Amino acid sequence: KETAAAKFERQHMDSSTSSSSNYCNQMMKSRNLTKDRCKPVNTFVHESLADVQAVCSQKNVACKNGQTNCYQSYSTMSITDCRETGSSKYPNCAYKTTQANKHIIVACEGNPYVPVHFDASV
Repeated sequence: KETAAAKFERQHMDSSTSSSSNYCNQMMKSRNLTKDRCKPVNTFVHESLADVQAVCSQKNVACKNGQTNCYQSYSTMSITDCRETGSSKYPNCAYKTTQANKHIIVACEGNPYVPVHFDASV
């Protein structure tokens, strides 16, 4: 069985990189996000696990749903936004790769306190 922390890593972590217009389509599948349906939008953080995990001890901010356990990062991080195009229909999911440098906001919980949800990027 997969955990909240392990799922976040699976869905939003890609430290191996730091790309091409192929990225999203290739990543969204190899991460099993297009399994039972094409996920409308996702985000991959090209930073180290430690860097992302340290956000849980950074700027405490309100989550988009009202909860109080969200944290925003002091520094901007290298990320990638994947948006589902118009020429996209399951099982053939098409995503628009878009790189950027923005602060990230995540939901943290547990013992140890680690990110279990990616809330937004500002």
